[PDB]
Amino acid sequence: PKARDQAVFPQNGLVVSSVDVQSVEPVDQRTRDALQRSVQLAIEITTNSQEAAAKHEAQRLEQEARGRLERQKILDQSEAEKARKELLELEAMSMAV
Amino acid sequence: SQEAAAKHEAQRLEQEARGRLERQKILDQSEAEKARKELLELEAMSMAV
Amino acid sequence: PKARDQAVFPQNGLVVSSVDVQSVEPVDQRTRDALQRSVQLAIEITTN
Repeated sequence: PKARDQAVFPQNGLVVSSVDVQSVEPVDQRTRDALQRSVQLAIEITTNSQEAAAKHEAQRLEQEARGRLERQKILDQSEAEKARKELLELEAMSMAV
Repeated sequence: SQEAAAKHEAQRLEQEARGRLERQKILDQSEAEKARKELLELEAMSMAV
Repeated sequence: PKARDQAVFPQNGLVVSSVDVQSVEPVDQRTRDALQRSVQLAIEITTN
């Protein structure tokens, strides 16, 4: 015998019931306002997604972790310079020959 | 969560613990430099030959 | 027996129901305004 906000159901050997409470003038409007605002943020992130960023920034954050190392990437260069150095002395070694 | 962050920040906190070591990551580099040094003296050793 | 914002459907052995709430003077206009604004940003990114 459900009746508006009165959900009852006395089963053959079990009793089911449920009743809830909602809305209050000041908070009702504030609740609705909240709901409509979340849509805004959604559109906002959607716009940024339409532009580009996304994967690019993902890679940024990932690499910044490596950045905290001590500019990780510069290390990659130091060894590269080493390789360049190898060639320099080689140009001299071949010139020595 | 929709933007990104998440895993990225998780890794941050985890690594910061290692950071408190004394910039853990720099140590990883010092040894790497050692390896680079090994090559330098090798370029000199091979040049010595 | 649907009746405006009163969707009910007592199946042979199941009860279906649904009712919703929408619009409030200040926020209704603000909602509509939001909807029309998203189109602007769309045109903006389109121009670029």
